Amino acid sequence: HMCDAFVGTWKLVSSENFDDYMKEVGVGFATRKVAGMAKPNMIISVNGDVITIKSESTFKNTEISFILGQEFDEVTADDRKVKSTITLDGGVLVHVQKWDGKSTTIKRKREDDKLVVECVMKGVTSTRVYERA
Ligand SMILES: CC(C)n1c(S)nnc1COc1ccccc1Cl
Repeated sequence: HMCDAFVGTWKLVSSENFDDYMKEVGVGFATRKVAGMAKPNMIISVNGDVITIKSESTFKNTEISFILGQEFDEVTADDRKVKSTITLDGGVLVHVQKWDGKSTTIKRKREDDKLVVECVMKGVTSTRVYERA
């Protein structure tokens, strides 16, 4: 019942500073422009210890499945090959991605009826708000 309040189908309803986040991550111009248009569906489910997070959009479709605390390989939507570890910290899903000596952290939390995604790369934060689909 760990992540019960995350489970469901969510749709992006607002984004702030995502272009600057993508720049900081190293995403090139054309991907930033096309990716920035996308309004993804995020679909979160849990089966036993395994959490699955799917992102479906006109840009790319991605899927990760993982066990909390256990590192895995992830190919991001912008085609980075990263090593990811996701933990729960005080009710927040904390997702760290490591690649090429770099690191970014994505936090997912429930706030009111929203699922709020905070993406941080060094000094730059983007906030992406999702509501139930
Ligand atoms: C998990 C989080 C960062 N996210 C949310 S929220 N919506 N899409 C993404 C994946 O990241 C993307 C997507 C496209 C291009 C570049 C990146 Cl870095």
